[PDB]
Amino acid sequence: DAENLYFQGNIFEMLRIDEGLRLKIYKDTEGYYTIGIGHLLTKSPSLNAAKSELDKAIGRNTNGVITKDEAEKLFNQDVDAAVRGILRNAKLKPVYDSLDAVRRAALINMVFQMGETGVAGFTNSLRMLQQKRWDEAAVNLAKSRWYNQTPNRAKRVITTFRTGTWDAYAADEVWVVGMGIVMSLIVLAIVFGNVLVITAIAKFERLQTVTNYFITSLACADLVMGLAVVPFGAAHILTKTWTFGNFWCEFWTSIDVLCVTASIETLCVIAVDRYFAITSPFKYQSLLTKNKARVIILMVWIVSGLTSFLPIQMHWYRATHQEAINCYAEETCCDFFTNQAYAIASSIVSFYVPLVIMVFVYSRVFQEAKRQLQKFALKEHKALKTLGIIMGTFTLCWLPFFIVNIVHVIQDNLIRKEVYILLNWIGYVNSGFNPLIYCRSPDFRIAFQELLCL
Ligand SMILES: CC(C)N[C@@H]1CCc2c(ccc(O)c2O)[C@H]1O
Ligand code: NA
Repeated sequence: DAENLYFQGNIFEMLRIDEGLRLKIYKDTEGYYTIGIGHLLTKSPSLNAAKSELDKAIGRNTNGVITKDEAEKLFNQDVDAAVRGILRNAKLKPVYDSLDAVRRAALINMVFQMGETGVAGFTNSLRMLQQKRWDEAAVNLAKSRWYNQTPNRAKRVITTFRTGTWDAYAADEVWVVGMGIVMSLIVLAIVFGNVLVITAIAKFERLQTVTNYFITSLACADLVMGLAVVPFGAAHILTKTWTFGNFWCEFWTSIDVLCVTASIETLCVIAVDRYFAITSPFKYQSLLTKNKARVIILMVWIVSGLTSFLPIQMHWYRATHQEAINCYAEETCCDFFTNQAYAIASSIVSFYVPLVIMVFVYSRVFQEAKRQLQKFALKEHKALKTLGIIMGTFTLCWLPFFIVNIVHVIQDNLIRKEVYILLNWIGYVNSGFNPLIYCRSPDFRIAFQELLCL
C-alpha cells in the first residue's frame, strides 16, 4: 500500500467519470429518471413516481434534489449492492474471483449500470473473461445493446477489460493539471498586463489623456478580475468545493458582477470616446474635461455596484428552486443560481446595452469616414482590421456567455453547468486581452519599453 498520490485505481473513481455527480433528478441517455451518481430511481415515466422512490430511499422530502453528502451515500450503496449481486449470482461469482483487481472494477461497473440479472446474460462474454480471453470478449462485448446505447462508456469499460489497466480513465487526470496550469497562465497574464497599464499612466505625463483615463478604469476592473475574481474561481473549480464560507461566496459573486459590468461598460465608454475624438476632434476637447470624464467613470462604477453588490448582498438575485435553496444553505456550495429577473436585467446592464452602443458607434465611425472631403487605399483596410479585432475579440469572449446567461433561465436543463462555466471563463480572458488591444499607442509602446528594460 502506502499510495496517496492522485488517481488511485478503484471502482469509485471509475464510476464518477462514467456517471458524473448531479444533485437534481435527470433523465439518463435512455430517458430513465436518475439522480446522484448513476442512481436509477424508477422505470415509471412520471416524475412524481421518481420523487416517491427518492424520498423513501433518502428518508426525507427531497423535492427531487439531494445534497452532495446524500449522493455519496447512495453511490456507495449502489456500489456495495452491485458487488453483493455479483457474489449472489451463479454466472458472476466464478468470473468475479477469476478476475484481477482492475478487471473486477470493470465487472462491477457493468453490474452497477445493469443489475446482477442483466450482466449475467452475457453468457459468452463472461465465458471468455473466465478463460482470460480479453481481446475476444472485447470484440464480443462491442456487439451488444449495451455498447450501442452508451458507446463512450462501453468503449472505456471494454478497454479496461481488454488491456487490464486504467488507460481508458487515467487520461482523465492529465486534463486536471492541464486545466490548472492554464488557469495559472490566465491569472498571471491579467495581473501582469493590467498592472503594467495602470503603472504606465500613473507615472508618465505623456499618457495622462482623457482617453487613457477610461483606459485606466478598464485596467482597474481587469486587474481586480485577475487578483480577486479569477483566483477564487480557479480554487473553486479545482477543489470542487468552496472553502471560504457562505458570506465570502456571495461577495466573491458580488465582486465578479462588479468587475464584468464595469469592464464592459468601460469598453462601451471607450468606443464612444474615440467616436467623438475621431469625428469631432475639436469639440471633443472643449466639452470633455478631465473632471467630466471622472464623473463618467463614477457613473460606470455606480451603475456597476448597483447592478452587482446591491442585488446580491440583499439576496434579491437568489433563485427559489430546491437546488438553489440547498446551495444557499451549504457552506461548501458556491454554485451560481439566479432568478430570471436578475439573469436578464444584469445581461442588459452588463453586456447588451454596451454591445448595442458599441456596434453602433464603431460602425458609424466607418460610415462617416466615407463622407469626408475625399481611393481604395491601404490604410482603410488597416483601420478596418483594427476595429475588427476591437469588436471581434470583445464579441467572441463575452457574447457566447451572455447568450447562454439568458437561455439557462428560459428553458432549464438546456445549458449544461459545464458549458456555462467555460463560456464564463472564456469571458474572463477578455481582461487579459484588453491591454493588448487598447494600449498599442506609440506613447504606451514606449512606456512599456522603459518600464521593463530600463
Ligand atoms: C457568478 C460568477 C462566478 N459568474 C458570473 C455569473 C453571471 C454574470 C457574470 C458576469 C456579469 C453578469 O452580469 C452576470 O450576470 C459572470 O461572471
Ligand atoms: Na452558499
